[PDB]
Amino acid sequence: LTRSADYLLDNVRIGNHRQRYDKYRRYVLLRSSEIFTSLVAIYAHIFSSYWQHFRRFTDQFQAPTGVQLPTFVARVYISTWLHDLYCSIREATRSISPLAFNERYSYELLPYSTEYDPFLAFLSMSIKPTHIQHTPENTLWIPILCENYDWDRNEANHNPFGITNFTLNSNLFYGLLAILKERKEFKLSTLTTNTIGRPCWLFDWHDNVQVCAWFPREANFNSQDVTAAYIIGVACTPKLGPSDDDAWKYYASLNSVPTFTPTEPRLTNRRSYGAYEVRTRETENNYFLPDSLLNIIEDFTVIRTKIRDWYYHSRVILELEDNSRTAALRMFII
Amino acid sequence: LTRSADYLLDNVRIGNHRQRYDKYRRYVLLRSSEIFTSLVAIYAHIFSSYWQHFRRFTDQFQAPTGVQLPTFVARVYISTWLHDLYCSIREATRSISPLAFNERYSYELLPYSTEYDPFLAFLSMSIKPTHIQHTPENTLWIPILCENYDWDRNEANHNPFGITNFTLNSNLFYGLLAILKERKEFKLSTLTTNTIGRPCWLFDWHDNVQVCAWFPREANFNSQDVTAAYIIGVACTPKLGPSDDDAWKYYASLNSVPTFTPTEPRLTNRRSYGAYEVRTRETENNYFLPDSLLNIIEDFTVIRTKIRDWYYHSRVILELEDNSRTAALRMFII
Amino acid sequence: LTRSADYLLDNVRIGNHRQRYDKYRRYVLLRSSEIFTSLVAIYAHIFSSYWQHFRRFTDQFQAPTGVQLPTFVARVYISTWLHDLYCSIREATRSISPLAFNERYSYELLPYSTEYDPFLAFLSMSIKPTHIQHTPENTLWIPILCENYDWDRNEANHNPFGITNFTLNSNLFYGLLAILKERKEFKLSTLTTNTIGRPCWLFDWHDNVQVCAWFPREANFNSQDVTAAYIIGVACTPKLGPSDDDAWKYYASLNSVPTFTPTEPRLTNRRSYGAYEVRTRETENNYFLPDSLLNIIEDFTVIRTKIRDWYYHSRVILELEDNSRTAALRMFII
Amino acid sequence: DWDRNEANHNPFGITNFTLNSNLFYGLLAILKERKEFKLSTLTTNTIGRPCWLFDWHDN
Amino acid sequence: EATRSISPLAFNERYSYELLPYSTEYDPFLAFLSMSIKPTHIQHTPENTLWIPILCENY
Repeated sequence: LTRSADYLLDNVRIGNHRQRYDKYRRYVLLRSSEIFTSLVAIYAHIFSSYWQHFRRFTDQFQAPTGVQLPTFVARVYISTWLHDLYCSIREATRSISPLAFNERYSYELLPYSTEYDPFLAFLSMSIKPTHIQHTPENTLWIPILCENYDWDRNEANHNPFGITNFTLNSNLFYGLLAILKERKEFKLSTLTTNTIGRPCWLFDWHDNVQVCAWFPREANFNSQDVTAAYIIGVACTPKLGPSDDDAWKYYASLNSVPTFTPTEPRLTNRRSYGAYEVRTRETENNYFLPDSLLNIIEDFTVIRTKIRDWYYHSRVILELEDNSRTAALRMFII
Repeated sequence: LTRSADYLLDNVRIGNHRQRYDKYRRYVLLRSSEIFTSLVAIYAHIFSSYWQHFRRFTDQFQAPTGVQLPTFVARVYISTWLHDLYCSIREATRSISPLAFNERYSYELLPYSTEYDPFLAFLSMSIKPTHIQHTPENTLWIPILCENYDWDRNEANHNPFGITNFTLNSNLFYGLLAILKERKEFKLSTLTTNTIGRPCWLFDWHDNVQVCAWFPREANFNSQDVTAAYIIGVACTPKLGPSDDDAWKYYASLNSVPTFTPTEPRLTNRRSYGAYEVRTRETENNYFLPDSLLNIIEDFTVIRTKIRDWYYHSRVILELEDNSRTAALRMFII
Repeated sequence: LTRSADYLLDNVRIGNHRQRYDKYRRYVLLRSSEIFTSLVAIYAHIFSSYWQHFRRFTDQFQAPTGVQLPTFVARVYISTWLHDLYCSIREATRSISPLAFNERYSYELLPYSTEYDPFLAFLSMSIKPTHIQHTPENTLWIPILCENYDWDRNEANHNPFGITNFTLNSNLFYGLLAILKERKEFKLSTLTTNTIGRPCWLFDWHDNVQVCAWFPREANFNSQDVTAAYIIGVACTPKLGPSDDDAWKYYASLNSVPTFTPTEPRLTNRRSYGAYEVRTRETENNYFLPDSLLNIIEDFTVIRTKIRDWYYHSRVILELEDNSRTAALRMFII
Repeated sequence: DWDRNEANHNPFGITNFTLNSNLFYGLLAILKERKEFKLSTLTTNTIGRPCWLFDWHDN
Repeated sequence: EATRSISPLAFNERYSYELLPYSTEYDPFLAFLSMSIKPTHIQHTPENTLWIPILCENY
């Protein structure tokens, strides 16, 4: 049947057409406030179990209000790492997708370090513009640290993102790096200069520990990424996976039944399925009606439309007509 | 710049798309009445210069009213050749374009001869479904002998086309073939079994000897086809070439100026040109008006639209957007 | 059938006749201001991607208005390239078609630069007296930047063509050329001194993305010209392809039905076809009747004529007489 | 008396002077393809010959 | 002709009018100033300059 397929490919009848190019850019806004908190919390623990090695250097600095010195040192460390992560993503988007550079990462920062611990170096390597394959849309997800930044040059006042306890301190940072360098307990890693990251930061986090992948495991991730997502015990992005929405139910007041994972009945039927599924419910407290529906009630002293957007991986048949069908059949059965 | 082109071809941005397949079928109605007359006239001349060899065999038959015996013999010869040409085209369209077989050539005839003179054999080889390349539409022209046929089995009454002096005669034909076979003056040729013809029959014939090709000479014809069209001193098909139509001019009565090949002025400008051009004029004697225009005159006691159909060889750019432009430029200048 | 062909060719009976010579010169006016804006917009982004090398160089200049500085740099760059493109077309017309040199390109200018980025050095090579083969007219198209050229010697106010934001700045241009030369990310190629261009600037740009080639792909273009047409994301010339239009429809009030892709009922049947077709519809909402129907209705309170210009690739038969037909048949079948 | 529109172009004062690029280039193609007509390229020399300087007298 | 290969802008603004020279031979000194009075280049001054000699403003 390959002769018939070549006939249908020379005359351009069948194909592999797509409306969207291969590494289609998508901005996704990072948390950077939950990540910061959890990273500070998990690094203060590693700092306090080795505090004899940092106690004499950090006696010159003072923690702001009631912060313990390990927590303050971890805050400075993580704030500097985030500062440099901005620059990592900026220099990664300059090369690939130069338009996201121009419209999201035009402002230039200089990085404070080229050397962090192995895990922060891994996260620097991973939170670049990740490439996701075999989903309906071949995509390049680009992390956005903030929609607006509020730059300024004062180092002790710089808070380029909306993080509460973001603290930059050069003396502390470089003394701390020197300590980590000379202590044989602690490892350090040079930040790589790759341009495509890993999907460690892209999983969907639900109410339980129900963290789930909306992309295939083959060609995307390899469970070192699941480990990197595990160490950051919070969601890194909003929920990006598909869902099979039901129809809205209406109630007069707050008299709705509780949500049943025992599967209270959904109005419509099911259309799309996954190997793993999470069922949620979205309540809306103050919804009056569509204003056209209000007009209808007033005229009462019904027609209903809905736009469906089907999305696919490609378009396989481009031009169909019975002459080509008959030819491609004849060249197979005669 | 080939890297940028491969980038624009993997992401399907540029291409070679066409809405019509490669050997697109087109029925064109043959004359078959002018061809018959001119072929009879040019074969009666070759028969009368060798009449000593046909005089004793043809004394048993009688020409109908006032026809000379060479003309009658040529009529029988050409009528049988046309009968067999029907079958040639039918068996050619069976294989390629089996749908034109089903809808134009379903009726089965049996051919009388597999052997004609070299020129009628050449014409049998040439008036099959010709393939024309490098015109805007890659086409397969299929000759139609008649729109309706009026079959019947009586051999002496069979006139499967609308030809006046179409005469079938088996005894005459086979004696004549035997004579042509044993006379060393006359050659005979076995009809080939090809399926694609030659464009000998497809040229456009104008008022003068202005016979002109609406297709390139390279890959189409080679001046043996011009010779075969020359020997048939009439048009084989209607005029199939393109023309740059002007706007209509209006006159009250027949007071129009004569047509000037000295180029009386045309209303609109020119859009399309050829290396050869023939200018004609189309008079229409009884044209009242569009009925909407008559309604407008009555309402008088203006808006004008026109559908333009642009036709091309292919579609070269399929999906354009500035991200791909910038990428394909960056990968050439950086 | 070659002896008869040779005999008909020794006499001027048949041949390959055309009314236009081989590279028939046709002037075609470039857009020159849509191209300008498209190129400025595509190059401002490239410059902004590496703006850390132009932010100090451009501190000496001031942008005319709210136009950003990368757009200013790109505008000066593209204006200089257009200025030099005039000169490159001028030197190409000197070796090919000296008549175009005498009528359209007599004014002498030396180019600002002989080095440009690989893309503008590619369009410099392409936008030239290009040659199109295997279309009805064998044409050499000559690009025209402007009809009247409005020259000037003071290069601050110099705007030869009628481009809006055209700006010549030798200080800016030569500083920018030094920057592009010393930088390792920017590459510069010298302009090639060829005479014949490429069809990268002649495709027809239609409604949505429908860019379509009105000429064969064989011997004309090779998908690198489609890439150059792609990076210039606009039309370079007006519509030059064939069109099969029908009669005019008339309307009293603006009740004109919108041009439906459902294929609004065309009046006349189609004559010429292509592999790819685009259907449009032009309007004239105040058209006055052509002074003849006005006469007719005035003496009321019609004869129609039309000039057709049938264009062809060649004329194949030059002189048709019965004696040569019979001689060509006789040397074939005897 | 120069001119750029080569239809009305008559630089010198010749009476029946006519420039036609269509005619000229078609005729050049004819003379080139025909085997009886020969065409030579113009030589780029500087000094000419006296073929145009003799004195033409009565008979 | 020197401004044509170096700084075509000086050719466009100041040296567009075409003249052919009377001579290509002069005594060794005027053939030296011919070689010298040209678009000269000066280095290691605050401005790296190409000076273009102008015989007259309006010609």
